[PDB]
Amino acid sequence: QDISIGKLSRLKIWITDNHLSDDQWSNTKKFIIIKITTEDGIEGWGEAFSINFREKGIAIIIKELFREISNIPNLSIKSFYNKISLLSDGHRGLDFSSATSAIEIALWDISGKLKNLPLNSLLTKSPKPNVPIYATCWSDLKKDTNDYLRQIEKFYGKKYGGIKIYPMLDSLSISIQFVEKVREIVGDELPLMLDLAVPEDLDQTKSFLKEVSSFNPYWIEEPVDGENISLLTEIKNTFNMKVVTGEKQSGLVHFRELISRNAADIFNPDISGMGGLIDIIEISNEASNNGIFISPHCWNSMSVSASAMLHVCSSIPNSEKAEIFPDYINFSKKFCELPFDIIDNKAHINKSAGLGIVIHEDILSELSIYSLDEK
Amino acid sequence: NQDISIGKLSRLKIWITDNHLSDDQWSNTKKFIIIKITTEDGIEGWGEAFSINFREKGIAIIIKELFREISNIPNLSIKSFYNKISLLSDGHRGLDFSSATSAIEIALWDISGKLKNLPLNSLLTKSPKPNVPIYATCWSDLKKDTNDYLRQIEKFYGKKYGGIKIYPMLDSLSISIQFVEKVREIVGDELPLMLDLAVPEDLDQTKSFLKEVSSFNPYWIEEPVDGENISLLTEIKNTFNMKVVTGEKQSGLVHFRELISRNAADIFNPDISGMGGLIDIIEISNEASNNGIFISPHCWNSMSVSASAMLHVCSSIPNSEKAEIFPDYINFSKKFCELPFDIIDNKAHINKSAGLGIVIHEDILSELSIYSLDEK
Ligand SMILES: [Mg+2]
Ligand SMILES: [Mg+2]
Ligand SMILES: [Mg+2]
Repeated sequence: QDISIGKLSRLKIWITDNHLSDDQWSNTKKFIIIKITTEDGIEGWGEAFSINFREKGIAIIIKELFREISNIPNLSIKSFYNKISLLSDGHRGLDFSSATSAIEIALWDISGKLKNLPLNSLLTKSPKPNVPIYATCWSDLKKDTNDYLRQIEKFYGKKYGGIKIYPMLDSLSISIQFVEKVREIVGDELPLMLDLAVPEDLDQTKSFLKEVSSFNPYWIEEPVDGENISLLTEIKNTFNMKVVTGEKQSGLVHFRELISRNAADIFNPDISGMGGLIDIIEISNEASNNGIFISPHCWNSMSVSASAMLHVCSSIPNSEKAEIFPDYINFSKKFCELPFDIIDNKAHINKSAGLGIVIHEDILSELSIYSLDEK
Repeated sequence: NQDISIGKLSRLKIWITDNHLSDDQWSNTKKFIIIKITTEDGIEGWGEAFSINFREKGIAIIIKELFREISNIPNLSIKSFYNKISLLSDGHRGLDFSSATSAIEIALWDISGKLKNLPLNSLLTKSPKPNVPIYATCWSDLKKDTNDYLRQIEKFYGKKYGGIKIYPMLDSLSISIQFVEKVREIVGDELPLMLDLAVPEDLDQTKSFLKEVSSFNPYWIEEPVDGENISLLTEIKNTFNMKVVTGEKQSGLVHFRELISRNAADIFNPDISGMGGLIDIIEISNEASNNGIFISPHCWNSMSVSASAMLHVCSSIPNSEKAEIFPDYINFSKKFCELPFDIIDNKAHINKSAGLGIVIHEDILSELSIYSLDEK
């Protein structure tokens, strides 16, 4: 992190268009992927957590930050981090944190290349070679319950380390019947994660959690808004179930308040959304000292973001299962020779330098709706 | 009144002002982000986003994208706008986005005021206060000694504002205290003197300062700790017998509801152009009121569109505290805006024009701008 990178010379940004999967399950979100090249010709890849209607705004922020840091002759990951601290002056938000994550991730990739080390080897002496994963089952398109059940059975056959579903439906009985039907497929052994996605009615959430405990969910994600610290503590303390929060927030101070208030058991900040890897690792360590696990959120491409997450999870003692969107794999494969492979419940990651990213830029450009290249 | 039908939107203009020297060369003005939306029926509304260094163009691009999405909604209103924002954001917030939606919502309020031929405060409550108590913030980004601040504080004193806010955390505890002491000597014992600690890195310095400063009777203590560290805010509020202010760097209803739940502050100061919009500022003002908490909107923005929205909001709530002005931004803002209020001693007097009462000379605003966007 104190590795001298030198001066930055070039920035390219792609924003991919939405793409319908071959099986028609879902459309990909627009991804924001960046490549930074140093004066010495070293390339690093980054990815920003993309947010609907804000992708171009995030990309513009990245370009403005790049301009500001690009003539710093002794840039390092740490000095970038410190410059951002100064510039930001305590004004925080997800869009800004996504922009800084993309740049910082690229600097980590470059630093790996400079040391001839995979990112996980930069982070710890003895990283884990295989990373437990789980699969998220979600679509942007309207589905009926049987549509989901069919997709879930497909996931079950792949032998992922777990499956995450979104069970908050039109009514309590329908929601719990969905959970029961999923259990009919996966059995009682498989980690089954439940993403409640911040239900608007707290009483509906309380009834659901009262009714679902018999199905032994592996975790309960976002039962209330992440800034509702008091209700997270209450929920966590009322039900015996592991509470996950963090995907929609960023910055150390928020997560330190979650720790102080015993508000969650697992944090899931987005790998490309927290602000960068320095803060992901720092909160991972603090969490580990307080019995909290880290399961980075990764609603991003299965290329750059996914590699960053796998490296981080392989480097920390308190990782939980890492998030995969199987329906995003084939699209990511179009332009990226992926630096990992999935065998049953684990991803085996690159031992090559940095993030191990090999992207066919011509294809990435073909798939993009917006771009930037800037010396 | 949030149901007032606005219709389809036809045009967006955005200006981002360059930095300029403020009045009497006291500071550089920050870059401002001011927007004008024109509806299909030809009604013009003005908004302003809370601008953030290196993010100004990013914020403008977000406003532009939001505008495109909402411009074809035939039966658009403040309410349907608010609901649409809630749907598309899906709990992803942050200051930049909240600044973008503030600017658009504020413009829709201006439009709504114009459609009813009523000033905004009259849309907000039946019987608004015509006058709004204010206080002046003394802050500069230019290099000065304590002496330069003192002469500026004499100037402000002369102006008979409702209060003066200073930033007293200097090189050391005793230099910080000396500064507060000298200020109190200039302004006398009666004047509200507010202290903005600006989130000191070292909690021990903060505690030592607050222990020594209490004898100077500060009116309030602003941001003694990070606004997201609710645990520490409560600890500070519980330790000292001084009013605690927080909120300027946060947005969204949920965080402020948590602060209320936790009795974590005495006054909230979300920025008028940063909270997300007026609906949310008013909603939190009402909840705060029920809990004995006052609202003093933060306004580090132009003294044109943002200041007018702030004054209209403050005039319409029963639990307003003194409203923030940057005196050095007043004549700068006067370059392009015939301001819709007059500061008379300790109170800003709102005019009776429809909506926010904005009269802006766009060619002057353009001349002062580093960036601009014009969208159909
Ligand atoms: Mg989730
Ligand atoms: Mg604990
Ligand atoms: Mg302040």
